[PDB]
Amino acid sequence: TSKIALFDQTLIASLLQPLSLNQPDFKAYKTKVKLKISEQRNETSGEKELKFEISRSDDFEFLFSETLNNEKYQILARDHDLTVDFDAFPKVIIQHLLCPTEINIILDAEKNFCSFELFSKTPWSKGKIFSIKLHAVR
Amino acid sequence: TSKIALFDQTLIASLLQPPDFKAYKTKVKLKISEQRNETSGEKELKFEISRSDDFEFLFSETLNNEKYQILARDHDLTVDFDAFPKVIIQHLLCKNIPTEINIILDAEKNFCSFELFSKTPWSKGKIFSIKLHAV
Repeated sequence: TSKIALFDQTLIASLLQPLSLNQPDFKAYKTKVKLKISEQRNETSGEKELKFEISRSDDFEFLFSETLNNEKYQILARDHDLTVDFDAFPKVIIQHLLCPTEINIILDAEKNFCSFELFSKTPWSKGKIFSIKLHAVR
Repeated sequence: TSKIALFDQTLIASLLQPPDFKAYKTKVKLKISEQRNETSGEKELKFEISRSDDFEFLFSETLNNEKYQILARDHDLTVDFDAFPKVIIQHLLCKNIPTEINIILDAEKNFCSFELFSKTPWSKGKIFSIKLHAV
């Protein structure tokens, strides 16, 4: 309705997850993941929201999302030293990184949440852009 | 004697100092060298900052592998101790005669933070910061 799709593509990501509840060591696989980025209006406040949704074509049980408003974004920008404002944020990652880039998806052992992480390698670092905690769509 | 110069250039830096900061663009000489610690024999990386006009402006820090590991941990560096100087010299300090250098002074000028940046479309792009001490 108010929802505007900004990005909807299948990406190659590394999916990481603990071996079990008691074994925190990760197992890692390269998997194809659908990433959807959209903007929408919060129904109670009318303010702009940025929604991130991750799914898989094979695994219907794999559904994670997070909606960011300007306040939530400021926390993210603060934690990852982002300079870009809330409105410019989606445009930059879409035009410069999502279109060398690495995506990591780290699952909870209970699969209640997953950390969506984006990287742009430098000659001296992994070049982490940001990580977003996405929650299971339940 | 054991000292080997890896870098010796005049760079443009922003000198910041305190309650709030005042900032000026200043020319600073940066010297990077490798040397042998006299007591241990281990390799050391030395960073020295000076100015031609201000003789009182003298700051240095010597990093060994252990000290470097702390720096790499604090700034998510992937490059090893031996490759570190080459990477910064060849990719970031080569273009300075989107690289920016900040030098942040102590109010008492006992120490200064030497910070290196490579701007990205989403961030300032801090590479690292080294606390240098007054010589």
